[PDB]
Amino acid sequence: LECHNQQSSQPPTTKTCSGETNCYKKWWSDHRGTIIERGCGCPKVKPGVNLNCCRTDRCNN
Repeated sequence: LECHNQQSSQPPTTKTCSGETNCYKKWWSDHRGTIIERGCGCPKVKPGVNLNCCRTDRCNN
């Protein structure tokens, strides 16, 4: 299973999930801009931050 590892508006990327079978996508706003952090797995984010987990390849794009 592949999950996007691209940050912010940066170039769309992907990475192989090891031991994981879900893709997560984190994104939030800041005084500097909207930060976006994606990767393999389904980690936990703090209050205010957005997170989306799915069981689809490059679903966390």
